Amino acid sequence: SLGSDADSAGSLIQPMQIPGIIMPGLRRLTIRDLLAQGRTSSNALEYVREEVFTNNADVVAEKALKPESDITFSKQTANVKTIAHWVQASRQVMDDAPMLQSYINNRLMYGLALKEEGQLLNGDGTGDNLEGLNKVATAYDTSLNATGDTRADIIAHAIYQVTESEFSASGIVLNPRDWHNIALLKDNEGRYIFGGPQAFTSNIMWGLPVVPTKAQAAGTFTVGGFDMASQVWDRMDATVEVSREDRDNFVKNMLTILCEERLALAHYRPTAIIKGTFSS
Amino acid sequence: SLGSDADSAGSLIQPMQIPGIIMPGLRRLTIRDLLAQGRTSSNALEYVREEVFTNNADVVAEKALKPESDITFSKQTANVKTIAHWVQASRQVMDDAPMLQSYINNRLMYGLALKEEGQLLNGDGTGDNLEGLNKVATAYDTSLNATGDTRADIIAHAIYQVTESEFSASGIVLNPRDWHNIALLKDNEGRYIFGGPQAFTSNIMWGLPVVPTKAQAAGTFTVGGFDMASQVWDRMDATVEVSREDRDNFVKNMLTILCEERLALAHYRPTAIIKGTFSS
Amino acid sequence: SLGSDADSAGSLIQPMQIPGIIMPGLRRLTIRDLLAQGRTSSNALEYVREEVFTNNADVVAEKALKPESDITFSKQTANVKTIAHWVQASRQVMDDAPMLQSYINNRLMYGLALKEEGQLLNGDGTGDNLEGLNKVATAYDTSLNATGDTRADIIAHAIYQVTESEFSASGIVLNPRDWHNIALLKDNEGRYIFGGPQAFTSNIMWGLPVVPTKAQAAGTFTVGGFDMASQVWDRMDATVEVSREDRDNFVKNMLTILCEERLALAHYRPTAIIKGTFSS
Amino acid sequence: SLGSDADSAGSLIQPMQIPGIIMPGLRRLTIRDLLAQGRTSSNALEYVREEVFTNNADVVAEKALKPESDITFSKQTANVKTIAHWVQASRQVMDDAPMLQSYINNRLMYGLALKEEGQLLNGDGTGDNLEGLNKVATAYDTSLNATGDTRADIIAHAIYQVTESEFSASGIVLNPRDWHNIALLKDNEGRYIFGGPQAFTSNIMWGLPVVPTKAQAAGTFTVGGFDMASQVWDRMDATVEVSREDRDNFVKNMLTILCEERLALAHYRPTAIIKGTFSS
Amino acid sequence: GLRRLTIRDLLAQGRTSSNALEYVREEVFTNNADVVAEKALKPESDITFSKQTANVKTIAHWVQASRQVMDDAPMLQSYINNRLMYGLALKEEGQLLNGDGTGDNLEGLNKVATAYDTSLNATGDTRADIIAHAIYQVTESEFSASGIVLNPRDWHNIALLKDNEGRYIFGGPQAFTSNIMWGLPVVPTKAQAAGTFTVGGFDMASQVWDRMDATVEVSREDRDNFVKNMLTILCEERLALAHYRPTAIIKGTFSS
Amino acid sequence: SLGSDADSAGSLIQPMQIPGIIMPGLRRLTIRDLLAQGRTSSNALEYVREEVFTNNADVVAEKALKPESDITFSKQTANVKTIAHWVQASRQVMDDAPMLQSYINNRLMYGLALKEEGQLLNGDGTGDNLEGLNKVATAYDTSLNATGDTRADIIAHAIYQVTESEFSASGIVLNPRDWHNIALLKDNEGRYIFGGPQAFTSNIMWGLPVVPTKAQAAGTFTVGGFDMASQVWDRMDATVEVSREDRDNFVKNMLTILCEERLALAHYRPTAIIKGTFSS
Amino acid sequence: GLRRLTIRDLLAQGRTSSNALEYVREEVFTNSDITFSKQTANVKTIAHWVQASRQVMDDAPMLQSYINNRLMYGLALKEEGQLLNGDGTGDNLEGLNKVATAYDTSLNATGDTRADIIAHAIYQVTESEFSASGIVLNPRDWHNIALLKDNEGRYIFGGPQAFTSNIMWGLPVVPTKAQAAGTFTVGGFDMASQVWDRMDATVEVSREDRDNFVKNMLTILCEERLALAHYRPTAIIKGTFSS
Repeated sequence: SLGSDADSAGSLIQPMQIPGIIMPGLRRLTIRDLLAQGRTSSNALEYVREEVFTNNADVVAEKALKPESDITFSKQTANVKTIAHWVQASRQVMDDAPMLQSYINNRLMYGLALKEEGQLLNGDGTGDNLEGLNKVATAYDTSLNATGDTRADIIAHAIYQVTESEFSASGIVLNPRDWHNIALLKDNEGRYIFGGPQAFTSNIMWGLPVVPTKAQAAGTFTVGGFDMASQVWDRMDATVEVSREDRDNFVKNMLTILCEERLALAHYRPTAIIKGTFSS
Repeated sequence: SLGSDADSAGSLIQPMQIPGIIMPGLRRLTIRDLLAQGRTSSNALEYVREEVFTNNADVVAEKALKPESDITFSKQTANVKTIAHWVQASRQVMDDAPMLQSYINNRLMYGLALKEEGQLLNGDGTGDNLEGLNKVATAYDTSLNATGDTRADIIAHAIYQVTESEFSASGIVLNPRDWHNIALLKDNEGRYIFGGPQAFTSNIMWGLPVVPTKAQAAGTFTVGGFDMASQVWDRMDATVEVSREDRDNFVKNMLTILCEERLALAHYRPTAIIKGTFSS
Repeated sequence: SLGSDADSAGSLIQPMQIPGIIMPGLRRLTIRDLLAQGRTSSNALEYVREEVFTNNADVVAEKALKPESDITFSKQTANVKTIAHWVQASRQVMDDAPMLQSYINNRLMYGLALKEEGQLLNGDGTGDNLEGLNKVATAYDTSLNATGDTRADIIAHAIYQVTESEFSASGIVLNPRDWHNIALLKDNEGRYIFGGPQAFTSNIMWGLPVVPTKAQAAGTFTVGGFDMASQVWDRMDATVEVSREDRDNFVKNMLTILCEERLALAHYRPTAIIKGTFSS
Repeated sequence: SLGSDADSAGSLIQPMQIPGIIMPGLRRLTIRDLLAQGRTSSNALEYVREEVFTNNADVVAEKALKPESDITFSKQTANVKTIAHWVQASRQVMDDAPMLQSYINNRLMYGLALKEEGQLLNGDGTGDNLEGLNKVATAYDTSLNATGDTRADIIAHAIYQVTESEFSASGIVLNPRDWHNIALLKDNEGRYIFGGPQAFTSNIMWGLPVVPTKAQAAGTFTVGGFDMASQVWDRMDATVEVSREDRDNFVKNMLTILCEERLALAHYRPTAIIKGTFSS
Repeated sequence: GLRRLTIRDLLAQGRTSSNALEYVREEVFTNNADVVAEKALKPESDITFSKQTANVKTIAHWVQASRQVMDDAPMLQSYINNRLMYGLALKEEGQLLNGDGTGDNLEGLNKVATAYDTSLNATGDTRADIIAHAIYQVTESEFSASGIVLNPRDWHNIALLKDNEGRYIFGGPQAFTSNIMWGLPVVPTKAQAAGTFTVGGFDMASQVWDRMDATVEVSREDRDNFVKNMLTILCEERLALAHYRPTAIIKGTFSS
Repeated sequence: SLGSDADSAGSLIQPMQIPGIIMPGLRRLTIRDLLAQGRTSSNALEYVREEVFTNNADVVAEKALKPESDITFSKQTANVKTIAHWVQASRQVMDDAPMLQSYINNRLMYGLALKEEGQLLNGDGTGDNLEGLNKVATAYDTSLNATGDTRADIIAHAIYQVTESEFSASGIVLNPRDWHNIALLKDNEGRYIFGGPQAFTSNIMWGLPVVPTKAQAAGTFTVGGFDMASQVWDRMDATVEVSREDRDNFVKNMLTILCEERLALAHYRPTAIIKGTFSS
Repeated sequence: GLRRLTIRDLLAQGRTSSNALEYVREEVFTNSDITFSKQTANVKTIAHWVQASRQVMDDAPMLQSYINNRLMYGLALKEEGQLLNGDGTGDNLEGLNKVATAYDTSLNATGDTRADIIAHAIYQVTESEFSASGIVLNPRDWHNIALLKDNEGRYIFGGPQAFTSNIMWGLPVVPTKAQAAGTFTVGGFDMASQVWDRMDATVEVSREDRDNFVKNMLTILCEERLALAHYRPTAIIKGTFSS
């Protein structure tokens, strides 16, 4: 018996190589594209906004004292932060596998862009963390909730609250799961609100485009006129550098790869952004 | 450690200046544009309307004396009122900030026109306050309210009460807060009345354009044929003047900025306007 | 102080006169248009109708006396009544105010034509008054009312009662308020029977044109085939002539304006008209 | 004093004559239009109609005896009955009123065809009366009624019972009032089953033409294949003859007008006609 | 046009000229195709066949009436004829649908048809809901259903189904409902017993073979006849029902 | 008696032969077409996929140590299995029935391909069996189930779970039995969400094509982006060879027919496939 | 060609082309108020089959036509029965004896003969505003009548010397066996009640029949269908010959 087992003639057949590497789910970036992309060259930004406009204009009787109106201002600061991470690899591995170099680069950019988007949306606003949209966003009005309101009614309300600043909304940010449980809403009769089982509804709600991102926490929603309520300032575009002489890399026969970026998030009109919690 | 800290070498870096002052939300003016416009150059206005038309036109018997009809007239007057306000600023701020005056000018106009619109609607009528639409408007008929009516029905009822003057309506004034809860109405099944979540309904109701304005008090509505019920008469347009010698301004090294305007609201047909209140 | 007050220099500024007199609401005249229009040069009208048709036609046995049928007739008369009214005015007022002349004319004509419509619909028939559509109209058959009928069903029933005399109905006449409450009917769900809030329903129901007129008493409705049931006969069109020699007039420098008209309403088929009362 | 009343010169005014006469509601003739029409020339008509078809057709074994099946029909006879009536009028009237006769003719023909339609539908069958559709008609199957059926369901049921004889139903005969109370049916939610308030529905039910004649008694209904099952035989068409020599007419200046007609109703397939009563 | 949707039309119509018909169908396909270990013995598959026969049966009936009525009344002559055809064709279905299969009776559909799945019945189903289930059971043979057979009585109450709202399911009173269900034609036959229903892919699962068309003949001189001055009318027909796919037909009971 | 049975002249008439054979129900092959059909020429396959991407990208303080990120890989193998079966028939049968040869071929193919599909879906994975989709697929997230969900709701949930891998779904796989009970879903009123007893609904759900095959187990269901999550590699196409000299087939006048095939199933992204159970 | 008058000849002969007929009779008359009735005359068939053998029929052409004539006569004798004593029920014709008015016994004179009774009946014919036509008797009865003598010996009817054919009181006599033994009938058949012939007496044959084909026998049949109508039931009188 001359089989193709290991302990036989099987050591003659070489398994076919599948050209290429299998990359996991490539998340579609959104948050960054929702804002204005301007670039700077300094470590901070200073914009000026009208604080308190005490308008006392009124009807004045003939030959009488007219009303006095006062205005207030403020200098708002927006610091630039830095995001980055490095990978220490074997100088040997890099030579034995050429395509690895180009791969690591494309993978470090995505890896960075993720925690970038994660900042733009949920920036703690503390020490180094950026002042993310959700930290700035004016809290949702708990009074807009009426008897028997669907989860969809809430977002509808949110959209209005944006108008309380005389500004049109741009889009809606929801966690994919929440968006899901919403499209599957039914009426007291049993029917489907968005679309019959015959076809999955498009990503639109109340005329406004919907943006489902895993970056958005579960049970948290954000609505506003992002297209011009805040803008991102690029001090330095994300780039990848490599050093052979870094530390003891020359001695351990290693290679250090770096991928960094410098961002600065400015929040012009916080009244045009709303964050809330899906009470359920 | 030569960092960018405040106590270190972080003094050479100057934050990038972002040009332009950030103006808040600009409330879209409407009430002014609704009413017919015309101007005068007098202190007041005098129009005459048919008061009491005693119509006794009846069937007359042959060889008999016919009926006598009478027509009464009245002289109605509409006084011109003045609206204004001033800002006492410092000369220091004025010279050190060039584009400031230019800003205040294009700011006081809005601040004034805001009260202008606020007057035309909720005009007190007492003293120097204008006799706004809500004061003149014939009160809503509580009798029209039937058991099981939504806020949408009430407005529909009002549109009819306007017809009792043989004049068709042309607009519906509502507080954005209320207009919202109306657009988001549901039936027993659960479906939306104005439009499914797929898209937001346009600002129209019963064939008549809806005008949502923050100038309209919450829980108050106004309907009528404004385009032919009342007319605004402008004596003097919004003007801005500055004075260096006003009072002790010369000594205190100050500068006063004034912004005034002269109006006159006439109400030809009060029966063509209605004011109401939602009881809920 | 030199103010615009009365007890001051306010005597030099004369209020601007607004050209034009403000007429009240002019009711859109109908009814007279629903009926056929003919002209006459006599003082009365005589037409003939089949009174009683005694049809005894039946099956006849061989060699037997047959049934004798009989027919009765009648001479129906429609007298010509005169409607008018006059107005006595001072020669001063008429000369000092030129436009007044032509104004009074356009007012008496309306005031006259108003009572004209008022007769055609609710004519007492008492001597001088015309026999209006309602005094003639065949009463609604209460037996048609089923359990749980809406005010809309009632009209539908009425329309049929006309067919019960082999005659097609022309239109429906109701008080504006009633027509309103009708158009705003809802089902056990909430949907609008005639039209969702999007737009107001057209003045049409059950294929027949609806005619809302303040001339129609509240709670009263009149359905029928007016186009081929009744006819209006004009002896003399509405004319307006003035004279200042009428009695005292010349010696008191007065002016008497007259506005007369001669009519005659004929009711050919009273069975084709229906009047009734809604259940409160 | 010179009026238009009797006392004065009112004698000079002669009322305007209205050319023409007013005929009452001319009922639209049907029923006989639903049946097959044929001409004859006999005093009666001996025919036959399949009563019982004993079908014994079955699978036959080879060299075996075939099944004997017979068709038993009864020999029914359709007698020729005569319908008519006459009018004894004054000769003075006939000469003074020219077109009077022409009227009476077209008037008696109507009265005749009217009581004719009354026979074809509800013919007693006793003596001189014909065997009307409702007499011959096979009773409705009460077992077809189910829990919670509407009047509309019943007719639908009947239509099926017509198929028991295997013959497509020609139409549905109902009393105008019943047909009415049917068109105005609503579902358990409110919506209109037929046309809605917007427009009246056509006289069609279950694809079959509906015939609403006052000839049909209230609460009674008839469904079947009229255009196939039964046939009308015209011995003598409806004609009108006049004679002033009849009896003692010549001696009293009288004119006797006769309107006669000879008929004969046959029923080929009685199983194809259903009659019933609406239980309320 | 009273096409009661002839039950025959639902089946393939072919002509023959012999005593009977013989077709071959695959009985048992023993499929053992499976994964095979290297250098090992493979699975042996097998196939079974059968020579299924469909006999040609004869259907007919006769009547005897006086000649003085036939040759004397011509339009009646053809009447009796056209009635015997209807009478025969009516019993024709009677076999095609409920054939005993024994003796001379044809092997009817219901006899062959695979039983209905009593488990498919869910809590709170309509009558039409069940028929829908049947349409699926037909798919257990990889064949699109072709038609639905029902008793006029049952079918009647079917088209009159209503929702908890009030409206009709098959059609608002404005117009009559056409004989169709889930896109499948429906045949109302008195031949189909009440409470019984038949569904399947008739279009290509069973075929009817006509040996002799329904013909009517008369005999002036048959036995007695000549003496009794009578006449014997005969309406015969020769059929043969073949059943290719039995799994493609369903029979059940409206448990309600 | 001269009949046509055995004991008579029935042997003279030969039964009519029906052309060819009647093949049973041929199941529709689907699964194989849902995947990528690749070609090979080896014994096995080696593809590399990124395992654990330890992304530690974060916001770094000035002049501070950066976050170290790491990446992990793996070499996944896909073995080539062999599927086949043979059938030895009598030499006689083959020569006496020419149509048989080509028939057996067509049957062995359908028989093989049938067990092929039976592997691709529910491949055990152990021994020589392939690693079928179901044994690879990620289990359905029970958490996604909300109170009051239909079977159709669950499938909708699965479609989302696919997106949780940043990949769009391709189709739905269900046992016709379960799929059936789904198309027959009704609302609280009783209407069919898909059909409505007029026409059978198409095999499409939520915009995605539905695939009902007996290959899928009862109660089990699979959803994912098949046309990209996996790939089938063919080493040897389905071929049928005939041997007459196989062992003692020469001496027994036999003939063996073989039908072999070589496959290899690869599972690139298991996260893009879901499997579950309908608890009910 | 039997030289004898037929009851068929007595009545008026006409043709028809219908299933039945709608004619009108005459009941009573109180001489006023006359009575009439719209009656029906059904066209019923009559005939009698005769079967022999083809071995004889094919071996004699002269005998062929012979039987045809022997049956035509055999038919008339049966046809005569349907006309006279016709039951008028199932497949029987509206008979004469059934429709005929009974004899008036109050017309018999004590001392007359058997023939005198016949003369009395001829008179009752006039009592209907009609003229008499003929007499129908039983051969045996009619025989005894022709052979009558008085108390002395002389012939009542008349000697063979100046004898002729079948007449009595100047009227045709039809001696039929269909007439019961001791019964008679008189009427104005010539213009009273007549017969309408739908189909004349035709003859057809068939080798295939009840047996025939297997027995080699052949069946012969003379089918004839007609209708008998009675216009004046008063113009006919049937009576019982009392003896």
